[PDB]
Amino acid sequence: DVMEHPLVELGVSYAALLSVIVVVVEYTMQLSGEYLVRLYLVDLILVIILWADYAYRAYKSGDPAGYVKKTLYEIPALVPAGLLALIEGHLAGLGLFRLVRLLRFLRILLIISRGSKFLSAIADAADKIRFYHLFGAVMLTVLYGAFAIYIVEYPDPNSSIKSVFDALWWAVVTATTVGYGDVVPATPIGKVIGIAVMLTGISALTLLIGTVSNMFQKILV
Amino acid sequence: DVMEHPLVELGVSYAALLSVIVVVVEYTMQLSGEYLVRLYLVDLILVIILWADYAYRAYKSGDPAGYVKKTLYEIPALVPAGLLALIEGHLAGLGLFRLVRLLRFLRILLIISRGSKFLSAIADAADKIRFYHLFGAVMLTVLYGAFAIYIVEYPDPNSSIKSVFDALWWAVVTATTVGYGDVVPATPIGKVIGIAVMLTGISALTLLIGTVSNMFQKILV
Amino acid sequence: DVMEHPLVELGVSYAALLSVIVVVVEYTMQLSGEYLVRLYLVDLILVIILWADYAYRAYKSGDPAGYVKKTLYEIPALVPAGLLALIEGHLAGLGLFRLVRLLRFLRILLIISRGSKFLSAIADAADKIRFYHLFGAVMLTVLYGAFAIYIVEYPDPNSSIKSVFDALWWAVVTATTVGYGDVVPATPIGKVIGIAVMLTGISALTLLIGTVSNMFQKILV
Amino acid sequence: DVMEHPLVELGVSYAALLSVIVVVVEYTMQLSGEYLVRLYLVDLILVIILWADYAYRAYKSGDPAGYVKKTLYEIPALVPAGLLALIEGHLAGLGLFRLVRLLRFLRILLIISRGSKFLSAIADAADKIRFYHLFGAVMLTVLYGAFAIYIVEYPDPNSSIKSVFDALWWAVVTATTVGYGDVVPATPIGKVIGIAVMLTGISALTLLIGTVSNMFQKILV
Repeated sequence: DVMEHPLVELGVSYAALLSVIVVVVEYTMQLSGEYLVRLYLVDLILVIILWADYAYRAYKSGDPAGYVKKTLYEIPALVPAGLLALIEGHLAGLGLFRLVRLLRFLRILLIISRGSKFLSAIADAADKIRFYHLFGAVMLTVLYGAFAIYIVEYPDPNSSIKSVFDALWWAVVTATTVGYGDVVPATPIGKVIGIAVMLTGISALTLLIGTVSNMFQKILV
Repeated sequence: DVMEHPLVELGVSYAALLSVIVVVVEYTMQLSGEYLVRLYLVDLILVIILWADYAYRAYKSGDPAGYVKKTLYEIPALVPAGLLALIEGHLAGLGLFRLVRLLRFLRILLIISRGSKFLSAIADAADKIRFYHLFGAVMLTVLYGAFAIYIVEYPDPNSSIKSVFDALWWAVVTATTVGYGDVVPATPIGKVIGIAVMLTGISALTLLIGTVSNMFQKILV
Repeated sequence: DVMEHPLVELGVSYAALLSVIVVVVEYTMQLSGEYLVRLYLVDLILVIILWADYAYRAYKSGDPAGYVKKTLYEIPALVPAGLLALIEGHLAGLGLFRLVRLLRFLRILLIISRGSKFLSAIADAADKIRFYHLFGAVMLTVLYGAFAIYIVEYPDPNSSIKSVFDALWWAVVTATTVGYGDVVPATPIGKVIGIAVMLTGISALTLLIGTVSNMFQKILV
Repeated sequence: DVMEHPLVELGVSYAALLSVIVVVVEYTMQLSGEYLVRLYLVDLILVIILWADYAYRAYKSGDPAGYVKKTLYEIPALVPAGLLALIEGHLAGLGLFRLVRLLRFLRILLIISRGSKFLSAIADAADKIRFYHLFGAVMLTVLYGAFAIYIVEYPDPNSSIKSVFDALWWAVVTATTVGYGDVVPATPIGKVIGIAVMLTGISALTLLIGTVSNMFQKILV
């Protein structure tokens, strides 16, 4: 009786995407420390989910020593930026330029690690059983991308989307292929996730068409 | 020869949704009394429909005493706010703070009552016979949501949609998935009903696709 | 070897719709006489098509005296406003108020006549043979509505669409369900024809879906 | 082992469309010489592809003397404007008005030549084997039109789209039938290619619907 429901690997893919989101977060412009470390808070939240999923990777014991070793390949993902940047500030208090460059290379390594973890999660999700389950899965991906746009922009200045729930607004707008126009990312990676959510609303529409053909052949009954 | 046509339970669902609309209406910002009591007028109009539907619930006689008793559960819905707020003003003339709080709790109870009545109407509509009847039913829901947006915004200030028929305009815009952009709720619950009308235009599109497959298999003939 | 191609009754429906357009034209605000009589020119153009179609109604001879009599019911349609308003100005030079009111009633009668002629043309088009012919017919209706929006707005002031080809632009925008937003009628009957073109682009989309199912069952081959 | 993959004739159609694009480029307003000759650079790039494709037309030898002769009909396409306009400037240094008119007629001839080459490439693409290959082909046409809008506007002033990747942005917007509204050609031939990309996103949607029916009949399995 553990986390193995379809919704489980759903949340798995979700957390992987969110780790990619944190990756995006790490490199950024010069930002306000308050919302910066707020993002850090959300990132530590996600590292908790990292703990959970990588725990489920093993059987909660160390006897899978081989996967433990492969976990070492992907434990850089589990490494938290909240701690990394703080130790960075400590070193700055010490005065270690080359060590700061070393930590930057470490940041890039963690980046690539979380990206590969994303690859893994997306593959396993692609190997899910029920394509009827897509009914939920799509909406799930949708609200996810909503949260993700929120992440990237809610602290981002001059976005005009600084309020929260409006994330859901513009999101469903997109998923519904509206384009009300008063709200849009207007930032490069914002528009990247825009590509994401656009193909997403596409897929949603497609699922709707599939449900249409379903209801057709069934109103035949 | 009574009200039992499919259009009847249609108007039933319609009135239930509109009661939810009035519920929304009750709590609001500080508003102009004129349009406020205009909303009250429309609400009394709807209470007339409440009278009609709850009359049809019984056989116009009191022998269904059990449903009469269950009507007592849902007669708070039939209670009019036009009268409630006026008796509230009377009590204010009297100076009864705690009694005003009591009437506020009464308002919340009426809220929940009308919500449950909505639940009932939506279930019974979900148990309707002809899914071909959806052809009309969708357009009906559409023009309804049009009227509802009108309700929430036509008196609402700075909406830029203060004119009437423009309700129909933005509505069909949505149902047609246009998003002309010059017109949008820009209010929280306005955007909520926006979610509503958006999934609604979605459903409309879906019905259109179903008609497409129909016309396809029939041009095969 | 006369005008009996499907494209013929196509242009028939087209001219009927355009007569309705002229009807719209007649009543209007106080307008610039130049573009006013330019509309009059286009209207006389259409009355030529009225001559053509009502000629085709008979066999170019008067032996169909009964349809000649029924043509008298619908010859008010053939009556030109270019001549009517000019005789109106003549009477104004004479000073005949009540006769001007009489001519206004005459205008209303011509209105209703052209409306019924529209009814006839639309019925006969509804009785067309090939629903494959819809492939063209839809695009035809589309470019028509384009021209019609042009009619109503190109002279209409402050529309921001005073340029010509932009009619085609906003039209295809609609038919493609774009809503670029920089261009919109912003006038009551403009938005009416907007409803028209919106359901039109809907129908276009539907035809596209039908072609989709066609190409599907044929790529099966 | 030569260029004969489906992607090959894909790039063929692509280069033909781009030659049409250069044709558009040639006649234009008075423009900044820097971006002007930048367009010239891209055009010489395309003339290299002209060399490649017309080489593949023969077997890299002159024994197909007949097609060599027909290549003479279409070698004006291979003629570069980068060289033509430069020789034009040389003649201007000489003072040869009538010869400049002659070169203008030559420009028109090259125009028509590249147009016919486009006709040829589009026909041969229409005779492609796999309509499953459309899955890629559509996206390919899409990103092409993206690049093309970029060509026509990125140097074009006051477009508000002077930045590069935003080409991809507005493109996918269109292909996804969004219309975010902050970005649009607002130029005549810009809107022409807009028609192009609009019917293109239409076709994309249609392909998506086909994939929908596919996934439907396969989830039946």
